[PDB]
Amino acid sequence: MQFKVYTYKRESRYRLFVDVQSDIIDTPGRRMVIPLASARLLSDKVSRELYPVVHIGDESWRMMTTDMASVPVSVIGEEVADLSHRENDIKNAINLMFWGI
Amino acid sequence: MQFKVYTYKRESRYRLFVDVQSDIIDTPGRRMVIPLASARLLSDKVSRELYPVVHIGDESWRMMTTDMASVPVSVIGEEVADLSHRENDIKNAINLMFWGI
Ligand SMILES: [Cl-]
Ligand SMILES: [Cl-]
Repeated sequence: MQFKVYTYKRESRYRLFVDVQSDIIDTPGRRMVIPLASARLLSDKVSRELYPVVHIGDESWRMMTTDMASVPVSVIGEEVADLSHRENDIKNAINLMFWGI
Repeated sequence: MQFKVYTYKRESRYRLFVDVQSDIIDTPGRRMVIPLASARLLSDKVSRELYPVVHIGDESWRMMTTDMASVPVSVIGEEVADLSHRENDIKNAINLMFWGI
């Protein structure tokens, strides 16, 4: 579901991802998602407009916008959070990646 | 480069992809792309709004919008076409996938 955050059932580069696909767009067995990376070890000079910082499980995470990809429903694990309150920033980041200024 | 079509240097599910990332968005060593599938064998009931049909090399191809993913510059092969003339349809398909109606 759009803006919901899930874990991967299979080993991957990242441990969490946010579903960003519209709920009215039907793609049987798959969903478009954006992985979340731990913000701790990462650099602060990285654009927050393109890579928003979110807070889940008492920690900060970076939305890896440019790592967007589709995942089969078979790898979608537990739902751990809901990022619908950051819709504005998520929307801005995605549009920026494709259409720029 | 945005809207340019390239071949994959490495074996993949598809043989062509269109770069859809903004030219002003810098992501060292990577680009966001959408694969193109041969339209011949495929079904005609599939939405053209979400999966535009393009013409390259005297054949028809379907833009696999929901198969969007980033690819490292190391796998980008020969540039074979330019789809900038279909910018409107490509833009509409991408926006539809994320924001729906
Ligand atoms: Cl947050
Ligand atoms: Cl065309």
